[PDB]
Amino acid sequence: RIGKQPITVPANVAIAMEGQDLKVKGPLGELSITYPREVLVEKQESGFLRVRKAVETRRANQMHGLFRTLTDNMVVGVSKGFEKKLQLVGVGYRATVEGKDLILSLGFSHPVRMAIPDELQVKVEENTKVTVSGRDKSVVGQFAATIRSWRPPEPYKGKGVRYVDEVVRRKEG
RNA sequence: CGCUGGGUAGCCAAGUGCGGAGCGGAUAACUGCUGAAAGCAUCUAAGUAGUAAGCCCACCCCAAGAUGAGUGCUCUCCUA
Repeated sequence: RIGKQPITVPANVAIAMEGQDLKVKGPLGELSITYPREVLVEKQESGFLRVRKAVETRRANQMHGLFRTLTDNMVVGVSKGFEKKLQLVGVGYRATVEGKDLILSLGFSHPVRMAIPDELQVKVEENTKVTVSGRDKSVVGQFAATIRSWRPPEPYKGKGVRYVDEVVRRKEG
């Protein structure tokens, strides 16, 4: 299952294990997550962490696999980083950068002046598609959903803000 | 007011001014972000984001008999 899998820690990724807390030190940030009340972690003198249950119960079997893949997202998050590939479908849906902010002409009256945070490096390499880059997957997903929460792709319109190779329902009439 | 014609100050509107503000807080329905119990998944079981004329606060007034009777400033207790 999920919970029995060694944490693949790559090179130049320092593991810091503290009292009820994980402090990872990757080259692209230091993510910090408090341990659950029923999960105690063990290490075998290398780049392989193993979270372990502390009590025979159901909730430790919830946060065992949950906390397992969350620490996987910690180590892979601070080592390589996660990127989302949004795409503005259609004509006039242009997206560009204002230094600290990001502006989205989406067919409204005024283009949306949505502020990117400091932890995410976004890039517009072509005027439609926007690569939201970041360390942690949850912030990339929340801000990518926040940009997505203005114009979802309508089926008859066939034209909105969708991310790459995700199947979208379309209709003929 | 004998019946009429006008009218100051009052009162009144039909007249004249003003109000109904909030990237303030938490939510209901819903859309989600990572995401496990069934190595696939799923808005949730951990955490968390947008958001209702609805709830609360802010808004105007009364208001410590709020007996839980508040707080601050100031005055006065003399003669045998």
